[PDB]
Amino acid sequence: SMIDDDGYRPNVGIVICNRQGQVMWARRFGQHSWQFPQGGINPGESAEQAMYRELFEEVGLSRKDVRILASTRNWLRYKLPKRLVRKPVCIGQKQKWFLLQLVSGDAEINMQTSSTPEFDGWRWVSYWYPVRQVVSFKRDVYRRVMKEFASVVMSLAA
Ligand SMILES: [Mg+2]
Ligand SMILES: [Mg+2]
Repeated sequence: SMIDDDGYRPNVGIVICNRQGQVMWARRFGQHSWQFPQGGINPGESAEQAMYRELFEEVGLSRKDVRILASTRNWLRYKLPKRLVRKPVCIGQKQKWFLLQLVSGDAEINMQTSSTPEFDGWRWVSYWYPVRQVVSFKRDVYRRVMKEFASVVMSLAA
């Protein structure tokens, strides 16, 4: 997507949960680092539309396979380490986050449809596992996201 005048790229992130107090955790393509799905917002796209596009592209899912349970109100920002900053220059992402419950079967997820996948694949992890496990520069954002979505996911686990 197009970079704003502050160097931040508008971005959507996706936390997909089940009814067992678990969230979908995905392995970055060709790496041993893991994250939640995230993607850019195209010009003319709403955040929700961008979310469903990134859901289709890299998780293989339809609106019909999920239900939106929550979203974050404003932008959550992270800055890249100086080493990872590659005209115009992107220094980080400003993110809107969505909590989805997977209602279709696990077999509906397909992370291998792109010629260059974001992810190798995924597994279910315990709810709080992502906070300690994501790359450190995203940890502050992840902590806030997971805190905001906490009450909803724990209700399904009961
Ligand atoms: Mg992505
Ligand atoms: Mg993507």
